[PDB]
Amino acid sequence: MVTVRYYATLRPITKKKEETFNGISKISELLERLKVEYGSEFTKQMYDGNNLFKNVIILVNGNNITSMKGLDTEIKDDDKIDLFPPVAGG
Repeated sequence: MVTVRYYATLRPITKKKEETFNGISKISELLERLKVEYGSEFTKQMYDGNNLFKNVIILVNGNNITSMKGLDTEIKDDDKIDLFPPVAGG
């Protein structure tokens, strides 16, 4: 299972609604699913051009997936993803 959080920045992008998903144990499907779930606006808002636009900082399982494998990063029911807004705000 995978859990994702959203702040006031992603509020209007996620309809202030958070939920968990089960089935796959990888970020590949997580990002691919969440990307379409909300749309490109979300992926771009939290990643415009393969990089943070404003300053969106999101960690995975308490460790940036970039450390080892991006979307190839494995995740378990225990793993948890948290999204953090930009130091500025939009």
